[PDB]
Amino acid sequence: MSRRRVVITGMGMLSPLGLDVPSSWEGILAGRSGIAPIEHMDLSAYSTRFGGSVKGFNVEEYLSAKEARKLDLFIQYGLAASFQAVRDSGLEVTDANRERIGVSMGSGIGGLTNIENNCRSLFEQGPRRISPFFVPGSIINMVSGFLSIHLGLQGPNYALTTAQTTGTHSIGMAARNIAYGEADVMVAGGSEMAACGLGLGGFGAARALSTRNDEPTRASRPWDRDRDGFVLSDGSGALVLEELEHARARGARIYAELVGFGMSGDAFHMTAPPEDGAGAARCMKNALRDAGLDPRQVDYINAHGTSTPAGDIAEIAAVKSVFGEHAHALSMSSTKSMTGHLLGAAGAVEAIFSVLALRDQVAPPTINLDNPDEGCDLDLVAHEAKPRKIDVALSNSFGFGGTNGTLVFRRFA
Amino acid sequence: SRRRVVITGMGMLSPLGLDVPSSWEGILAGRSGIAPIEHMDLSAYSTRFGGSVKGFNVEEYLSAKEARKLDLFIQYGLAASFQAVRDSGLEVTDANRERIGVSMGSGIGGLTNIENNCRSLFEQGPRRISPFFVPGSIINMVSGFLSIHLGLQGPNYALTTAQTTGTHSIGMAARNIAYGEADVMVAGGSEMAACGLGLGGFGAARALSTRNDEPTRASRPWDRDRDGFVLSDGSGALVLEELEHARARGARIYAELVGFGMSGDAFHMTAPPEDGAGAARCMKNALRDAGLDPRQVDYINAHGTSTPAGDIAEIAAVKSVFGEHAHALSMSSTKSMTGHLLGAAGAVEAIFSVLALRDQVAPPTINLDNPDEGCDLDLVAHEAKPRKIDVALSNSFGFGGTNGTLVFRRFA
Ligand SMILES: COc1ccc(C(=O)O)cc1NC(C)=O
Ligand SMILES: COc1ccc(C(=O)O)cc1NC(C)=O
Repeated sequence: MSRRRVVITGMGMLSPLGLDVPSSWEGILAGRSGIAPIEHMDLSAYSTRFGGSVKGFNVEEYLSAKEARKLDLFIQYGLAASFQAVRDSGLEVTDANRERIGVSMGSGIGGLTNIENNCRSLFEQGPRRISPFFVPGSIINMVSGFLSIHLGLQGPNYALTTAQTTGTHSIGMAARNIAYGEADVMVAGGSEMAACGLGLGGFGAARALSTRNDEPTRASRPWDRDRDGFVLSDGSGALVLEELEHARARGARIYAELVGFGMSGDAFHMTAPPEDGAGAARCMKNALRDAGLDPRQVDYINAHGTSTPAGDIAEIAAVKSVFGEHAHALSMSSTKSMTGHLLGAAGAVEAIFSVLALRDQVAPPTINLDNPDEGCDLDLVAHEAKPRKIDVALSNSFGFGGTNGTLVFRRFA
Repeated sequence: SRRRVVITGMGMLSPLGLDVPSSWEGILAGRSGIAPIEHMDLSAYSTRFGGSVKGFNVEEYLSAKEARKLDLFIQYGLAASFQAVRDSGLEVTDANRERIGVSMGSGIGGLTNIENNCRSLFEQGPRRISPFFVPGSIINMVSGFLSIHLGLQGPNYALTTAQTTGTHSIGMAARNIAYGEADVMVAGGSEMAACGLGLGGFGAARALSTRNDEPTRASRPWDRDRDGFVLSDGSGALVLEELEHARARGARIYAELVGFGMSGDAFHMTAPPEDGAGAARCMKNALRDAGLDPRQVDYINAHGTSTPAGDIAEIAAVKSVFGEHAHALSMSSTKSMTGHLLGAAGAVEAIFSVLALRDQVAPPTINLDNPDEGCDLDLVAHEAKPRKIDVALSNSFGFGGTNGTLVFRRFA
């Protein structure tokens, strides 16, 4: 069948700013920080002792305590966001459509907490103390697996793992499944909970994390002169993607249309982008061509914008290269300024922020942008939300391995 | 409407060999790759054997320094990928590098590296975690390192669908090409889950054969004495290529990838429905995708893991999809010889399905001494069977009820 149009009919989230989308979005537009000293473990030996935790999450709003005890937090978070998105869509799963509804919920590293805890059991006690649920409760594809089991989804069932690009790729490839007729509805996005010893210690050993322990809410400062690495955050984003005529037929509320998806590889370096952002540029131009757009139609870019020295300026270079003089008319912000870096879920929550930027015609701020670095001379929406016309919003993710993804969303009549 | 996709190169590490021809020579000889695990102390574990990759030399592929940055599963995935590209004869240029991508996945990923780094963390604190822990353990680093090494700028991703990973990776890469998003993709999977956590975790679930006294007899798909799967290591990669692109450069074509199916069971986390309803839907989706009648299938490479419920559910599914024809096709499980490579099982079994087409021979199901009740199909017991094969199907099923089927055809 011919390439079908794809719209967003349902969204769900857990973030450091809230336990759902409206709470998170209120935080985003008020310039609130989700970052705080981490409370759930003793980090005295760590060079980074803060991050974006999901605060007051109650898994018993979604699942029995008995089922939840078997699941890594990243699965709990992905199911919470997925259940919220499906309820938000209004979609009724039936025998007539269950084969046409799939799931692609990814993660950058999955059940690292559970693996850490089972490793402790293995090393201190022995293999007879490993949980029987260790494998199905830890491996990445089990957000998609448990969601299909709980809702009866018999469509394509899979998981992407493209590091910090996961959520963006998960949504774009799910959109491709619908576009090509493999599904009519997909639940897509990502979830992450890497806030354990191995996560904080592992990113710390790479010197990838901000060490601004004295001022955690000021640590995430994309494009600021004094940025010193990303802020590790937890949570999940899920969207219901639906073929347009399917959405119209059932009277679905449509938030936006997903018109463009771009992928590329930097083919440069395992953990750094090229300074010129050539890979980001190729990815954005792929996405824009896919969407059949004039680059001047882009009003808002939700940047990857992780608050790394090399990453932030490569993304400015890429936006300058793709958009030329128009780079000075669009608004570009990093919501990671507020949320920190949700890794495999970053692209999922940022896709939702991009859709809400279209719904509410507002560019979220880049908070903490006190001293824009050399060359950082675009409208980066410093400090405060900017009400403006937004017809087309782009969301960028880049990942270790030089894997790049871009989603293009537009207002739907 | 869509472009045709062919296989122009293959690469493999398995418990039967360090490349495709050595592995395939074992497959057709009925050789087992299973033995007691040597690389760790398994005294406290209920399973002490599995399929190790024997004699792998990463320095054929990477510098020692680069290899020290990567988990074994990434090393294995890169080995198979570099073999597959070399086997294809593909030349990457400035003219085509944005049209060549990679989808290499893993089921469990960097469990060995996570174990080693956790040992350091618990014994000495976080100052002893490797700087390369994150980039050297994450599942997308096969695709990432491969794209950096060869200058591939096309679609760069990784799938992770547990034991379905290799099958899904290959199919979704085939879709990328079919629909014009790439002209060449390197696809498949890798796995090295023989650490404490892999044998311990699958063992805690009572998923593994505990036949420690006879490791080469443990993997016995459809046999009445089967008692769970055998955990194996390795990798498979295929070069998938748009047909016009392959012809233009005079590529050697092994087979055409004509059909890909996916389905969810939506049933249970670790058990299929008894009637294999999800496997049936998946195989039908694959045959509808290919425009084939079930009667055109000659060979099925089963998922066939040697579990009680899983092996029977796959027989039920084949009987439902193929009706009378179920008794005319040949179906075997190469896991009888290789064990279960988890995320790489679908990748190596795709390659074995492609070679069944090249060589007109159904690989055996070894150890099938006493077929269980209802296991009355042609399961190619004990010995390789020369036979006509125009169409071969390869099934994978995974935790979460995630299913994949690939359909390959002789290319004329
Ligand atoms: C390819 O490079 C990267 C990809 C992703 C991230 C991230 O934190 O999301 C960071 C990097 N690297 C730098 C130095 O920013
Ligand atoms: C949906 O259930 C499964 C999926 C995959 C496997 C496997 O070993 O690859 C095993 C099972 N389950 C049983 C008991 O065979």
